[PDB]
Amino acid sequence: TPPRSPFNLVQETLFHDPWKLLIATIFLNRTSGKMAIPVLWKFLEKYPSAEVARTADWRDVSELLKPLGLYDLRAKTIVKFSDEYLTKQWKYPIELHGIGKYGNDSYRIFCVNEWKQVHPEAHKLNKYHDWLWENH
DNA sequence: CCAGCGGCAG
DNA sequence: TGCGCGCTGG
Repeated sequence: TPPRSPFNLVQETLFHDPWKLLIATIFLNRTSGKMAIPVLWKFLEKYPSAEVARTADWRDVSELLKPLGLYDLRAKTIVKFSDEYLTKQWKYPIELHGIGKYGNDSYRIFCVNEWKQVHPEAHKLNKYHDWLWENH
């Protein structure tokens, strides 16, 4: 279980559900966290699981993502990612549609106990990881 | 009521 | 290469 930290990372609240944590990383991509977080709550209220998100009509998701931008791109990504999350045989989420380095590094630091094996590039994640190494 | 900025899949 | 908004700054 990740310890108490001076950091403001949405991953620290979402880590028990890998899917929600990964969805947050999709919301945060090329988007202001100020915008992305309140919209992520609206999304999670309507789609609280991959089970329902994979059955969603991406155009419904898109309408919700409108003020964040990349709404069609991210809506189609979310639906497809959610389907792969439950149906593909994955060990690391980098194998899944729409997930890259950011989501993968977040998963290995927060959902699994592999923070030592990770080289984060995201500014906050990198400082958080520096704090783990310092306080190990 | 300006306008630059910020990696995934195809 | 397309994707996109509003925040940010002044």
